[PDB]
Amino acid sequence: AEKPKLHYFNGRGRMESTRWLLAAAGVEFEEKFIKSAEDLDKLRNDGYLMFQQVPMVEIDGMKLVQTRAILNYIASKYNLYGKDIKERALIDMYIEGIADLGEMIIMLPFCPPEEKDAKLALIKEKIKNRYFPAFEKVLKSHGQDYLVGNKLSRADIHLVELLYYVEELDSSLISSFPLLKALKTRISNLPTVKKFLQPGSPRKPPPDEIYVRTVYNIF
Amino acid sequence: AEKPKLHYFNGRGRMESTRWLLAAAGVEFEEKFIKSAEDLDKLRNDGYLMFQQVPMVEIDGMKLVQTRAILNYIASKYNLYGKDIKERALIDMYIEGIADLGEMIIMLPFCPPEEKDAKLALIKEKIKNRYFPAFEKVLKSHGQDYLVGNKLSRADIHLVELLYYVEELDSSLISSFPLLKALKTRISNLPTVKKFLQPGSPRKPPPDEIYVRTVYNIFRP
Ligand SMILES: CCCCC[C@@H](O)[C@H](CCO)SC[C@H](NC(=O)CC[C@H](N)C(=O)O)C(=O)NCC(=O)O
Ligand SMILES: CCCCC[C@@H](O)[C@H](CCO)SC[C@H](NC(=O)CC[C@H](N)C(=O)O)C(=O)NCC(=O)O
Repeated sequence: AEKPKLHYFNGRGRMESTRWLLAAAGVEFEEKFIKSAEDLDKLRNDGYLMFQQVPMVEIDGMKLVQTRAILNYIASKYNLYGKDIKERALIDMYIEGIADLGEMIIMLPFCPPEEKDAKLALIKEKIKNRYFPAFEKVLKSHGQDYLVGNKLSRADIHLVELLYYVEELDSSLISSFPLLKALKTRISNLPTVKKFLQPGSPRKPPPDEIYVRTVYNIF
Repeated sequence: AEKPKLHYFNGRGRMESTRWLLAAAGVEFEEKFIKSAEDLDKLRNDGYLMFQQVPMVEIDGMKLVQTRAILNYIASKYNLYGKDIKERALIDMYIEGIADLGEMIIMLPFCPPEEKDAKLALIKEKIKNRYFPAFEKVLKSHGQDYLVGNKLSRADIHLVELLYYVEELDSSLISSFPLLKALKTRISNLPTVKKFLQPGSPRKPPPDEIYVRTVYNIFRP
């Protein structure tokens, strides 16, 4: 077949987790960047977008929208979705906690300027008091190098992706969390991810002033 | 061994689609309702809520939190998740569209009133202009009884659950969507679903104000 093709803005938002997972699985993909309202509306009007939204990924002859469906397909295709129904329960429960947190980080650059610090202090507090404790607790309990099933899954992938973003927000958050740190290093050391973490990869930077109003100059 | 046990408020919210899906799967379940902040703190303190949130469903020895984790497990356990990876992808695409709308419906009672008008307009707009046309098209695309793979999946149950909510909201929205009506009727007349739709089932009423103040009082005493 073809390379998976990613339709999105040139930036992180809702496509980034997929860029990570495909690169983490060692899958070359191509990107067709949505640069204007007109790129979006051509996709909408050509019938590529079931709910009129992106992300969309053309992969194995399907036009897949919705981040979770995109990810679930990719996870399952490349065996990063565990080996049984109980591992997937654990994995889903984990990655849904991550996606809740991660959702707040995606929306942060869109709330009104005057609300930004409030939300950031809220996020930070949720990191320190809810999400990091929960994930440390998981690694602490079983002692293993991976979150689930003692081998690599999408949950380690999505978790570390998020540890990077949290490092960007404030780097003292992971400090009381030894095992989160350790996980970040080990997974960052995997050939596929190491590669994706180097300069020139399809990995995207934080949202900046350009990307933010670009995104508005559509909605 | 035992029946699944649902730990939620006494009402729809984030637990309702699990009630439909287990019902649709023909699975009897018990419900333990959270009435007070104390009930919530007992669950948290027992270490039973991984993110300190509910829904929580005790099922097959596990304590599952996160709606989608719960639903995927049930879905997969009772063969309501399609037969292969590509079917799963259509099911997920379809139900995440439903989830997006459902999220707006779930939050709508905890708006300030100044926001409630617009929010309610937005919900109708999207039902009319995005979601119903999207699923109608799918049904037209293949002419079959079911959304995916021509057998009952979780996608028909979540979508029909939605059609019941849109009817309560405004019964004229579905009028221009004959294929959506047809599905609603056929799914409602499957034994497990028929049973759940009858009066006196665990199916829950629309949120009212006793529900809204119950939830406020539990999280903000
Ligand atoms: C608040 C200002 C704009 C914010 C837009 C953000 O949602 C994101 C921008 C950052 O990348 S992404 C663009 C959006 N997509 C979705 O919301 C998909 C959600 C689905 N649940 C998913 O996970 O796939 C979009 O295409 N919107 C057209 C529209 O709604 O008509
Ligand atoms: C003050 C107003 C409260 C509104 C709460 C609403 O979100 C919902 C009400 C619908 O009945 S439900 C209670 C909420 N649960 C989740 O948000 C789970 C989300 C997860 N992504 C899921 O899908 O499972 C909750 O437990 N909140 C405590 C907290 O997070 O600390």
